[PDB]
Amino acid sequence: TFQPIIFSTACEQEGVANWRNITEALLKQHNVHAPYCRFGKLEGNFALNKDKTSQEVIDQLVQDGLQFGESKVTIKVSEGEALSKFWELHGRHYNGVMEL
Repeated sequence: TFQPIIFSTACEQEGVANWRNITEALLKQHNVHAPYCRFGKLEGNFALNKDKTSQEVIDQLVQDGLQFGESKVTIKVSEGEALSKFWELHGRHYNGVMEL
């Protein structure tokens, strides 16, 4: 029943990042723990806990994004209407990852 704050990511090049790498990168670089992470071909998403999400982290995430060598991955904050849309469209994906 948990609905964490959702963030979206996009890469400049394919193969620069993966769901595993992003989770490790996100943790180390921002010192935050993600309950959910999924990556597609060139883009992906991740979540953070409301208790483990701060404004300072959110500003940091968008501004600095995630660094993968010489490639940079941008981060976008999904909230409100965007968050509701994510749950509807990606609800099955979210559940599947959380179950694993």
